[PDB]
This record gives sequence, C-alpha cells and structure tokens, in this order.
Amino acid sequence: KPHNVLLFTLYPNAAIIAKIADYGIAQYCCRMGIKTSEGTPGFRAPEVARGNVIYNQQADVYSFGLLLYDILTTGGRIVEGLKFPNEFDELEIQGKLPDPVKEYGCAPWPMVEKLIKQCLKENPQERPTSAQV
Amino acid sequence: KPHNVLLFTLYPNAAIIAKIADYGIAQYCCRMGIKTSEGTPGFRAPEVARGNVIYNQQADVYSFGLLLYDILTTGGRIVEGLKFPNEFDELEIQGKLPDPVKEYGCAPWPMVEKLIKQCLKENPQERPTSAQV
Repeated sequence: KPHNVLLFTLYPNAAIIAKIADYGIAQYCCRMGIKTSEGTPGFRAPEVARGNVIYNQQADVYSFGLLLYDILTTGGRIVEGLKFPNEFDELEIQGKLPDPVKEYGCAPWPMVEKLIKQCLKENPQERPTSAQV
Repeated sequence: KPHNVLLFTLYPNAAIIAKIADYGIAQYCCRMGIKTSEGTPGFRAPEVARGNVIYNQQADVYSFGLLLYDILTTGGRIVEGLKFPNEFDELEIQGKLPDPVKEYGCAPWPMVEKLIKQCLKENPQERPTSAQV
C-alpha cells in the first residue's frame, strides 16, 4: 500500500529514500504458489481477491502497479475510495480503472503509463516480473 | 553580511550549500593595503569603521567572525540592531560583544566560540588568516 512505504528523506539526489515495512503477511512462494488470500482490499491482485486460485509471486506486481498509479496521480483514487470502499475494491479486483492522466489531471508520463497498463493485466503471466520492472 | 550568503539546499549531506554574491565593493589588495572605508555598518572591522588607517585583506576576517556569531546565535543581534542601529555599529566597531551562549541562550559550541574570540580581536595581526579559518 502507500502506507507501508517509508520515506527517509525528501532530497531527490540522495542514496536511500524509500523503504518497505510491515511484513505481517509475507510468506514463502518458492515454486508451488500460495492458496491463502490476504491483503488490504483495494490493493490486491485479481487472483488474490478470489479464493479459488493458486497464485504466485507475480500477484505482488499488480499491487506495485497500483502503487505506481497512486504515486503518479498523487494518491487520487485513495481519497475517492473512502467514500465508496465497495467500488474501490470492485474496481481494484476487476481492473477497469480510468486513465490516470484523463481524470485526475496530471502531467503526462507516457513511460510509466505503459507500466500501469502492463502490470495491471488480468492475466498474471503477462505482467512483467519484479526484476523486469 | 548574513544577506550576501545564498543557500542552494537545506540538505546537510550535500556538496554545495552556501555561496557568496553581491561583489559590489570588492577591490584589489595585493600587498599595499586599502584606504577607502566601505561596508555596511554593524558588519565592519574596527579598522574599516575608522577612516585613518590602511587596512589589508585580514579586515575581512572580522566580518566573517561576525557572520559566525550570527550563524551561531541564529541571528540574535541583528534583530536587536534594528531597534538601536547606533549601538549596533558602536559595538561592532569597538568589539565589546556579549558571550554568545550566555545572553542569546544557545547550546554551547566551544570550538567555534574560540574562533569568535580569535577572529574578533582589535589587532588585525592576531586574527587568523582566511586560509587558517
């Protein structure tokens, strides 16, 4: 989520800025996948939302994509999700999300809107791996 | 003065933070000294204040000392100098200045209070050179 990302400095030309915390539901996914479905609604992969699949580490890429969608449009959809958590979760699980530039009115960043269109596909095999992102 | 010093970033672990500007009265002091007395009252050396001496580059060290006195006690005396510019100039020219820790109430910094006691002496020959500071 945009809440487990910790900022250590706001100076752009630093060496360490962002860090990751809150490893409460981190598990082991070697080759066989995972059956338990956990994660905050609205930041879950489509496979994580449903409880009838065995998903792999690549379901964590979708969440990153959502994070990059919130980083891009300054957390625009998180504010609106407070009013409608049901629509929040439904759209996050489904994948029918608005174009980030069109609605929230941000300066175009065409080389990360491509990532946001890549690592949000409903098919986990098509999303880039974490080493490719 | 603490007005010709320009800040380019407030991140301590940078490479360039402070810079010097406003070279309006910068002159040439090879070996023979200078006779003209110029500079903002309250930031001048004792020799600069009087107009009957031939001072050298080391009269610019005193000003630096005053700057380090304002950097230390967060520009304490500059605020009080607005109410009494005459006392401001008189004390700056004379040299009878209060102990920075005692009056303005700052955390002790004993290795820069030594500079403020060194490069504010009434005898220009005793102050450290700019390469020693």
